[PDB]
Amino acid sequence: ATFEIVNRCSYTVWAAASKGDAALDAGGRQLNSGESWTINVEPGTNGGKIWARTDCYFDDSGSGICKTGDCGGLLRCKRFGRPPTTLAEFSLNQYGKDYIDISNIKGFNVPMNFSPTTRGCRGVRCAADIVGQCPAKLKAPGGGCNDACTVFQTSEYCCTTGKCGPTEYSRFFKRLCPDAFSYVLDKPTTVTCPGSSNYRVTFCPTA
Repeated sequence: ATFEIVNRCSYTVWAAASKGDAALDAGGRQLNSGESWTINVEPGTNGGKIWARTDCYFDDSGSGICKTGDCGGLLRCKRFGRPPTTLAEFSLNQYGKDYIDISNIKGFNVPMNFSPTTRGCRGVRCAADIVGQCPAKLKAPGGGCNDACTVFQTSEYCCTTGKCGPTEYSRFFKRLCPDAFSYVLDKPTTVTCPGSSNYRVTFCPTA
């Protein structure tokens, strides 16, 4: 499956793609304002994620750090990134269908649109100014808006017992972005697409 990653932000971002225990395609790459990077993800990929990283510095070997979404200090991500990270999430070819969503469960750093480039389903988007409107206690000094689990580490925010409800903090993310997961047990906003669909992830979609 092809995923065209486009940076419409006025600032540079370092795209990342991983399934948690391995990179997807090259795993990561710099995207200056306006640049597009197309990656290929193997059919059947389960639990894949794509996100943007901001304010990164990498040496010649591809090692360094980013203020948001850092994945073990590597340019080419092999693991998931450090919150806050707005997440484009997908599981492909799961019993004949593709499943996609956007999640704020791990916080929000950059606005995003995640849409199919093929027929059969609709896209999802979270492009509100969550960082600007972020509740004081969730603001990340390093940049972005942290999710409450990251900040407070409680069973309720992290849904560790599998029994949690919405919270004042999750409701904030849900208010700004109704179409993205605001907490673990949020009413699903996952979209079902035809198996083997192709997609486009656009950072800063409304610009």
